[PDB]
Amino acid sequence: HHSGLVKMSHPSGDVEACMVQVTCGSMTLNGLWLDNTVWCPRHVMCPADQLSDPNYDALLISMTNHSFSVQKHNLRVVGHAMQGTLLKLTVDVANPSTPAYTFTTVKPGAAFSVLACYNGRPTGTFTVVMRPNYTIKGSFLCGSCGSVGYTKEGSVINFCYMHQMELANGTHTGSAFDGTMYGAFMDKQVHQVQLTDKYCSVNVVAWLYAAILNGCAWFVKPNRTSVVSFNEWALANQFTEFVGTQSVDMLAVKTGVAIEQLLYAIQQLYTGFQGKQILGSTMLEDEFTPEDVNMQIMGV
Amino acid sequence: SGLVKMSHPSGDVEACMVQVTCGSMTLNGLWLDNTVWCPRHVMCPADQLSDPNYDALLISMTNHSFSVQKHANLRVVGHAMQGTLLKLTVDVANPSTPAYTFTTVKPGAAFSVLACYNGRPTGTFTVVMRPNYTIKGSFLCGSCGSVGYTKEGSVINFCYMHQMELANGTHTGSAFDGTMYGAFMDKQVHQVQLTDKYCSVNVVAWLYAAILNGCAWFVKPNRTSVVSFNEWALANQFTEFVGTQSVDMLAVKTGVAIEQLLYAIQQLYTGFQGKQILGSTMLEDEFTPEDVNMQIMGV
Ligand SMILES: *[C@H](O)[C@H](C[C@@H]1CCNC1=O)NC(=O)[C@H](CC(C)C)NC(=O)OCC1CCC(F)(F)CC1
Ligand SMILES: *[C@H](O)[C@H](C[C@@H]1CCNC1=O)NC(=O)[C@H](CC(C)C)NC(=O)OCC1CCC(F)(F)CC1
Repeated sequence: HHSGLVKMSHPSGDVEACMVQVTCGSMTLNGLWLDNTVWCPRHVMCPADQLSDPNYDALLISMTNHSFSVQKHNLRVVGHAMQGTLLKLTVDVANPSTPAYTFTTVKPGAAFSVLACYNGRPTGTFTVVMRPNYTIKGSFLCGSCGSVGYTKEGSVINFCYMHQMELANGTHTGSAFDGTMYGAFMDKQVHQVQLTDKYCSVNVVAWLYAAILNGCAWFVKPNRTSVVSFNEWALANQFTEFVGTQSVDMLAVKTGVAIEQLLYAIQQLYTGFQGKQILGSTMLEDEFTPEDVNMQIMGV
Repeated sequence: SGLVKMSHPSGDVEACMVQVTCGSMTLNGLWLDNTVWCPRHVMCPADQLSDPNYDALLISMTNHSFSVQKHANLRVVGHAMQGTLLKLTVDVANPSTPAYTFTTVKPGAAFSVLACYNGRPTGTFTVVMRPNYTIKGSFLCGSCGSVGYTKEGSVINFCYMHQMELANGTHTGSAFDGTMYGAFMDKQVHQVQLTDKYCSVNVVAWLYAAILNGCAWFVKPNRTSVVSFNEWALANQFTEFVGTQSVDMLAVKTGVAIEQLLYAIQQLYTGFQGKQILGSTMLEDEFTPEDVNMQIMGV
């Protein structure tokens, strides 16, 4: 029985209609056009010269509205401001296809969709999980900066990521729309070290519930570890603190298996499945959220 | 690794999705110009679903028997049946119709799916048409009429319309010429599904991806020719390998010949013996040569 658990993205049409190309002097990258505002990474101001230590405050003061051109794929720039690692440009036409939206900062273990773009043209979409060291996997080439990540609630888009960087191990990071870089990385072309990754406990738990729902509950036992005992165990064993949610509780009702029983299962499975499989895997999986499992397996 | 399950942006296709209702049944349709395509079992009452007479159902229908709703409503002015699909004609041409073709895909080909419910796009993912003509993905009740598609240039190729779930939880559907992949039938009955196989050309692509990422411990000078590997594939659950320009480009860039990777595959099939390739301990066959070119090179 194939599970039905797949990496699934939100439809990107609403976001595709907001993607533009932003150019400053020699550099070009993507931006997000919402109403009369265009968002993009501030390193579009940096010339290839000074990328290893740009003075962004200095670059900004050196700019005029005429320093920027936004091309859609006719937008005069009439304002420019900097917000953390982002530019907040103002243009004289409101995007007619602006969706309803909010901004959020995702937390580790949450998933979102990314629309990868090059020169203002959407080219691909995929789903990522914000890792406990605040990097993401995904696929991003040169020219992808300014690609955006988002979730959907209703037909409301929650914008949460704007792409900035590749890290040393090949993972990626970017800004939230308040200007802050996920993981405190600097938007400078300087070697930087990401922290060690961990297993997202709550996603692992959702995945075992997915397993149970699929008729694989061989790992379930009456044994229970409390959330508190687990969370102390987790410090020493490369797991995140478990945090319960309504979404997880609904999987426990549906299956009749308590979160504490799966916390115990994780302590045992973490040393290996000992020859057994779960959902065709020999390792614990943590890139499926409880929402994914409710939505994809129970249509909730 | 840099190699991920990546779908085509779905906006061009969202604009074409509608809901089609016929009596009790409701599902999704595809609205292109003055035509709305949908699975013909929208005509079947729940009761008669195990062996419908689609020919008799269609003659009993009038144009008012189909209701079509966008998320406006669209007046049906013609109805016809093409294999397992209905071809409805509506009096409004979809003003956001993309340039499109209807090409049937072959095993090993990957395409994007836009999963919809009651005419509303709700998710997108990428699947591989397996050698037994099934796909995986995620399809719940209400998902029939969801479409699979690729985009080459400005042109969308529509290649799949969702019809059913098999007993093992895989899925299958129609091409837009009205044929069902794998000649499954659009009847609610247990059906014999052929045995799966590894898609050899996709395994080669993935090995090239490994090479491109600095993981080449498995490459030897030894070679196995295409014809020899294909005789072996018959006995070991692999598809015939057929090269393409896209694979040739991976060979050019890495300097590793196809034939070296076919030898490697014959040896890696018995076990990696404690090694990993791109984080994996089994052969991966769900990424195409085109995927590897695009995601690791930009072609
Ligand atoms: C913008 O399009 C581009 C996207 C990356 C290119 C390859 N993959 C990408 O995601 N962003 C950059 O090139 C940044 C620009 C700086 C001003 C932030 N730099 C960068 O991505 O590479 C330098 C890395 C090297 C690895 C590291 F971990 F050490 C950190 C710096
Ligand atoms: C249309 O929305 C629906 C989609 C499936 C519902 C569950 N997952 C799906 O992808 N398709 C159907 O309901 C078909 C209708 C027929 C007229 C084709 N039937 C179906 O998919 O389920 C019945 C299967 C169950 C397993 C089996 F081996 F017995 C074969 C029949």
